[PDB]
Amino acid sequence: SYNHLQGDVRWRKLFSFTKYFLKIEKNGKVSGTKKENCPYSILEITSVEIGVVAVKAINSNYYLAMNKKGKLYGSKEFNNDCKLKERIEENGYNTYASFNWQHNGRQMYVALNGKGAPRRGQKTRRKNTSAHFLPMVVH
Amino acid sequence: HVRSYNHLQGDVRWRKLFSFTKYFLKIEKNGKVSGTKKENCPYSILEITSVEIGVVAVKAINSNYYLAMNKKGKLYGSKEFNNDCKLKERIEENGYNTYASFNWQHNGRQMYVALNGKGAPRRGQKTRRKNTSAHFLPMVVH
Repeated sequence: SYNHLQGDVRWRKLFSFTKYFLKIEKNGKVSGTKKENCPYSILEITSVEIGVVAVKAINSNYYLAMNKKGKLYGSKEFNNDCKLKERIEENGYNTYASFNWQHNGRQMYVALNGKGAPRRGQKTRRKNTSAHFLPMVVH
Repeated sequence: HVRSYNHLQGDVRWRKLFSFTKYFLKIEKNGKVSGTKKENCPYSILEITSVEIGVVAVKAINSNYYLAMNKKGKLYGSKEFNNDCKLKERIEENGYNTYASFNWQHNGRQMYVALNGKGAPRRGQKTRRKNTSAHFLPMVVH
């Protein structure tokens, strides 16, 4: 049984240009999967202010978060790590930066590497293919 | 220092192709090429086969058709492999893919496989590298 913050809700899968769907498993670990069918990849994205979202994995009940040190992790409770900057890019895809945390005046991104692992935020750049996401409507 | 490699061309790849217009590419029972929003349509399962460096053939497995475009720029399904089935597979800066006719250009400019907003096959000649319609992500099928 899931909840959301006050805001504009939409239901999506997030598929990286590294060709993984983002999921958070029952253990709160954040990974990619090739599985088009995976229920831990169904996300509720709610906009709470302009360009600011909280992304929750419905079927595990975790928020996609990133911490000061720049690790992706799953958070049971909403907190400041769960605020993300959603930038609708260029042509056809989105990026998700830490709202709260920078590295050397550089944004830190949610990214899935080529073997489907989460990246350490310090190593990520907006131009990266790992940090690009084609949202796909769930229903 | 010993390259290690992961995306070298050769081995077949079982994929769907997902347009940025938000449809999966299929070829029906009857060789008609279209997009679906359905995540589980068996006509959207493709076999992508490297024929030469820079060139692929795309085959809808469950209808036994190749994806093709003729000289007149018409995107169609083809039961036998021929030169209209040769496609330049190309990866753009942003990281999505384009598929263009190997043989057929128009105004010197190249012609792309493309699905529009209502997921209809686009007219060869009316496509541009730029176009959201002409961008795909392949997704793995198990």
